[PDB]
Amino acid sequence: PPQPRKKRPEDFKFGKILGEGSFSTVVLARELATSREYAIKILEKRHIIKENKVPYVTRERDVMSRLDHPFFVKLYFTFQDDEKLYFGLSYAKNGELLKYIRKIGSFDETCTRFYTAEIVSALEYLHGKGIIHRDLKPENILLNEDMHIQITDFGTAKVLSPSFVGTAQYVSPELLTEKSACKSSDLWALGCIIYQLVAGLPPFRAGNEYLIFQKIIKLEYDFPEKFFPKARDLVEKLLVLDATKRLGCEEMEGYGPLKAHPFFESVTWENLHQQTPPKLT
Ligand SMILES: COc1ccc2nc(-c3ccn[nH]3)[nH]c2c1
Repeated sequence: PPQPRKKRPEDFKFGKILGEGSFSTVVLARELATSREYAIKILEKRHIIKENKVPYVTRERDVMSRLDHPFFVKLYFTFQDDEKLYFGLSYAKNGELLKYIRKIGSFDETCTRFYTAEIVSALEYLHGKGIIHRDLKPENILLNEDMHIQITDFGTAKVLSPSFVGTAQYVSPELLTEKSACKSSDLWALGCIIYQLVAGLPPFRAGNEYLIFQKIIKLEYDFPEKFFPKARDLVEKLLVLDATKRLGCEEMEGYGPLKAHPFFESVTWENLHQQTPPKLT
């Protein structure tokens, strides 16, 4: 089937910078012919080559192409000039989730349940496709116009066949003990995010990267008294040192028992994207 002739930088009115990575920068752009707002990720080839990140960029482009679900940022086009790589991404109008965490303090039982369910529904999909995020954090979970999640940053994503260490606060213990990640890394990360939604802060916190890692392996963290009981139980079934005993993994019989947890008693999994998100306090 004949696809539209490659896009060019000149087809856009580039605007404000939205994000700044080490290898990339994300710019808000408006397609002139169509009036559309894309989040264009700009990567400089020389730097990618120099810093030996070609397989990283390849993987990213390949993984985003494989994704087709409403809780994920979509890839529309890719084009390149003499010095840069451009990725045409979906523009989440309301930005990062961390913005809403920091802005309202911490989430109520209804909000924590709805966004947790959206993240679970998203991971069930991603894992269904045998893809692992490897760096799931509130900085990577964005909010669209509708206030529904849109997961991004697939640079570090890994496609399983039959390495990289993410953000310190969300690193699972096994990553510090064998340098090996699986579906269970993403479930440990989810355990942190939930703790972060209820208590307004990540679970493991310390003066530097070393003390954080020390806390993670020792499993040194504690629930504030003002924490929902049902959410507390869920967080304890996820922040488990034994990677094979995390609620949601294949050893634990997958996503069935996770979605089945009392903290999601009222959640209707089958149509979250169609549901009207609760008002953020
Ligand atoms: C509230 O303003 C913002 C701030 C940062 C943003 N980053 C994206 C984005 C990245 C990839 N897709 N969308 N949209 C944003 C909106």
